[PDB]
Amino acid sequence: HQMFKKVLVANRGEIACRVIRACKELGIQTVAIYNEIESTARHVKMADEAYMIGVNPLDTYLNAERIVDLALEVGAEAIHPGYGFLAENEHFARLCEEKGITFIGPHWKVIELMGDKARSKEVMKRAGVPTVPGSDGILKDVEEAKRIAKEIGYPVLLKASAGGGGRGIRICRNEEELVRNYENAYNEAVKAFGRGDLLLEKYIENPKHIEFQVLGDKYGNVIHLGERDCSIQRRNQKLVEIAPSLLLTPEQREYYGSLVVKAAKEIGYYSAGTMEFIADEKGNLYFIEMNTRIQVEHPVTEMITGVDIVKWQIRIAAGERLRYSQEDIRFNGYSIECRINAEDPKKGFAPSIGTIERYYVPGGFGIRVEHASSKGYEITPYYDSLIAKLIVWAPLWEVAVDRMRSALETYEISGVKTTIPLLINIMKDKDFRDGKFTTRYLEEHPHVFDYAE
Amino acid sequence: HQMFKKVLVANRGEIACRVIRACKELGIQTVAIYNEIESTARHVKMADEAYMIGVNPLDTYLNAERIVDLALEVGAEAIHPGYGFLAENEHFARLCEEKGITFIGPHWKVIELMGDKARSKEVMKRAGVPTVPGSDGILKDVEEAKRIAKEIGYPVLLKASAGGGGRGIRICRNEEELVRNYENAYNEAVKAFGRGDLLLEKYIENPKHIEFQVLGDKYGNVIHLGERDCSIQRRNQKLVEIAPSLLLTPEQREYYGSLVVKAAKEIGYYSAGTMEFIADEKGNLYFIEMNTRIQVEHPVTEMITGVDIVKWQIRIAAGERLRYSQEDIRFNGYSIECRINAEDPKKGFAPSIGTIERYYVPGGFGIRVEHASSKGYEITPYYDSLIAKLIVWAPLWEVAVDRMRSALETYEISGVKTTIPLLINIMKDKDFRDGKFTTRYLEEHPHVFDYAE
Ligand SMILES: Nc1ncnc2c1ncn2[C@@H]1O[C@H](COP(=O)(O)OP(=O)(O)O)[C@@H](O)[C@H]1O
Ligand SMILES: Nc1ncnc2c1ncn2[C@@H]1O[C@H](COP(=O)(O)OP(=O)(O)O)[C@@H](O)[C@H]1O
Ligand SMILES: Nc1ncnc2c1ncn2[C@@H]1O[C@H](COP(=O)(O)OP(=O)(O)O)[C@@H](O)[C@H]1O
Ligand SMILES: Nc1ncnc2c1ncn2[C@@H]1O[C@H](COP(=O)(O)OP(=O)(O)O)[C@@H](O)[C@H]1O
Ligand SMILES: [Mg+2]
Ligand SMILES: [Mg+2]
Repeated sequence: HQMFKKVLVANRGEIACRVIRACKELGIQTVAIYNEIESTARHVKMADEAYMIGVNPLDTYLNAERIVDLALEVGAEAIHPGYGFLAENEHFARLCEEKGITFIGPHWKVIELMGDKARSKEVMKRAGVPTVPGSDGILKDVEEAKRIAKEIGYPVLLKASAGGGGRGIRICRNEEELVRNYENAYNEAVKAFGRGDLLLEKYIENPKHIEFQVLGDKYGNVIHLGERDCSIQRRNQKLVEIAPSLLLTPEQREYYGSLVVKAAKEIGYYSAGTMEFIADEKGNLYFIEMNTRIQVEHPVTEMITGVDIVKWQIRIAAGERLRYSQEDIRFNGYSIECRINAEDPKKGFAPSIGTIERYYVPGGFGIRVEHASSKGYEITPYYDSLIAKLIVWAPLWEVAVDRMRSALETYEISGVKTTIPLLINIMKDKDFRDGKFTTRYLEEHPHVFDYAE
Repeated sequence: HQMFKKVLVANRGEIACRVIRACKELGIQTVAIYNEIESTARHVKMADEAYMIGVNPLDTYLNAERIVDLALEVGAEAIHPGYGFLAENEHFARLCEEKGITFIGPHWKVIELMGDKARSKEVMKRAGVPTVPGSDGILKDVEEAKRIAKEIGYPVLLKASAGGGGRGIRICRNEEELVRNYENAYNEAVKAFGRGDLLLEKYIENPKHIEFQVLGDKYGNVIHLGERDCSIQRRNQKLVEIAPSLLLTPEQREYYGSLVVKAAKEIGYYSAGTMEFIADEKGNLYFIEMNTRIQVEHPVTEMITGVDIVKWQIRIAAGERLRYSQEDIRFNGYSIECRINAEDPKKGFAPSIGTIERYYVPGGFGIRVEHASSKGYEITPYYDSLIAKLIVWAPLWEVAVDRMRSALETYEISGVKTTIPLLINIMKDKDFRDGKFTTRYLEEHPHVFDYAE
């Protein structure tokens, strides 16, 4: 029914701007938060009011009690967490509810439930979703790992159960690599995610990363919005994403999409979320993780379905019914998203600290840009290296590639190194154009790293 | 029918970038031209090669012999003229033909035929198109004007028959005004178009400006892409354009659209062109002029139909067949374009000459930006004041207005005065939101000029 009067965006950069835009289109006043080093940030200038908080640049966005209190002081009725920072923090979501503030996301018990990677696999198994073979929970000790490895069969995978962003993932091809990499990844988790909890699963060979988008309202209406292929990756982090995948047929799209919809109804999911799968070389999908939040790559799904995911998050959070049924969801054409990161591909994607000098954003038919940058934007060590997301749409796959290549060739950024020259070479690459890429794509195509300056 | 290997773009600014992008997506090499004062122009950076020519800033783009000669010297097979400059210059289009260069546009004989408004009305009249009552042809002298005025009935409008861009037009509400305005519109047209000849037509009070987009191939297959409402104007030049119009029902859309197709086929039109109509209070359309070229506002039509008009221009000029029938052309949703000009609306829209300092381009779902600017872009007195075209799309009219208001509120440009604050107020105005605008809109809503600076 009634829309929020005021929403506080507990995030920064391009996802803050994305949420602020959806709010402005809905007529909601907005509140930004920022650290002193970002007094000139774009999200600060776009919001109707903005507040400088935190004792360091991360504490600005990670201090739940302070952010909830600021919400109350200024009269914000809801909080959008974006992605990262506190978006999948169940204590933050629960604190909002206790205080009368609507968290724009799923219910906090669902966040808690799906926040442990092992537990969410067990939940999805019981709901009928095929999952990657592995441990059924945390690993007690490395003896337990030595056993189960033998059970699943090498090569296996060690994964931080409280992990994210690609951190805490080490492959193990024998029990000698296992024990070493066990200490290697364990210490790495106590210090990185707060919990040393490691799980184990089968390493699937030459895999593709396939993920389904769900969207549900507070009245049990859940739909899926098709899938994305996010296989091109560095440090187990996505670089290029496409929708729909090229792998799946329309009939498999609807089948797997019905399974995730069924499972999301079972756990009582509403708002936006995504179920991530690994596709084996035979093309069978196994569930690995759920993100109970918007994802970076949500725009490619919006471009082929016509559905504004972030704006539906906010409407849903205010109690609006989801005005679609599944039969209404069509998958028109193809969309590609490239992450423009401030890092240097030829030096192992080392971050590129500095200041943007020249900056020209392309535009045109079928081009969308998600960004928060201008000349003078400083790349700092504190935050994700993402500068912009370039997104294109076309009716045919090959036109979408050509459109993306031509958009990247016109995207001028100087003062820091970026991924743009690498991405241009990927668009020119025969295999990519033919649809042949796994998660090992960069490893198997070293010539995409050959470019000038 | 092979595609061109190389195209020369005989233009600048946003339209040269728009054409260059279409060429890159098609795999065509591009050639830019520029004046020494614009050596940092974006169209020069985007092209594969660029040539500094001309003895002053306009001669760069208006010297037909030098441009055609350059195209021959570098092996360009085709020239795209954009809009303005030589795009409706029959001599340029015919010089291209004599030299074996393909002009991307309609045949030079149709350009010459429709280059005089009086003759164009007579041609449309004989083809079945309703026209504005007035003189049958050009006026021989003022003394003839007085006679035909009394016949048609005041109020009447004098117009330069060799006219474009809004110059040479005068409302006359009595014989005293007619005699004054004749000499003034005559002298203005001589200085402005080389030819002082005037026509007279009935002044339609409170009109809307409704225009139909046509697209034809060289094999006689002509379609229409519906209409646009371009009523919001200053100095008789468009500022805000929407598609479709809100005025016409789907049945009038196809009726008036069938008439323009029929007339286009009769004169053997191909490539892109536009037929402009005035609509009276009772909802009836009268033809006033044809533009035998792409127009500034073509993107709103691309957003509701999905047809890439510039890319089709280029394919048509190469001899491809048009891959559409009239039945394929759907009109999905609503699109609005706002011209972001470097001018001060509070001072009569006088051009604002200076250098862009702060510059941030908005992006998002349903937003397209056509622009050639960056920090340091210099607005010179020699060229049009257009900085950027902001285009939005939505399924419903009200969401399109909200989306445009929100995009405009986040478009940061400092260093020069622009139309952005005025445009924001139009989007907030109740009359505009309800569809109630005529070409008198800006004179009748002084409140849209109220804003802080
Ligand atoms: N079982 C697996 N087999 C092969 N590759 C995997 C497997 N599990 C994860 N990966 C790779 O690790 C990348 C990210 O793993 P994820 O489990 O999604 O960890 P994060 O929580 O850091 O996203 C995946 O995109 C995929 O490329
Ligand atoms: N569980 C998490 N806790 C904290 N930050 C996270 C978590 N998961 C992801 N992030 C951060 O969220 C941001 C984006 O996630 P990324 O993996 O880059 O794209 P996706 O939206 O596809 O997961 C990155 O900065 C990543 O490190
Ligand atoms: N007969 C008319 N009655 C009322 N307004 C007119 C009439 N003819 C032209 N106009 C107005 O003047 C504008 C300029 O008309 P046009 O003939 O299209 O001149 P230009 O060639 O400079 O476009 C039109 O958009 C419309 O606003
Ligand atoms: N017949 C013409 N001859 C020369 N320049 C023209 C002519 N018609 C329009 N122009 C110029 O072309 C450019 C854009 O045309 P405008 O009238 O601004 O939008 P549209 O494409 O709707 O005409 C402006 O600089 C205008 O002055
Ligand atoms: Mg993941
Ligand atoms: Mg006109």
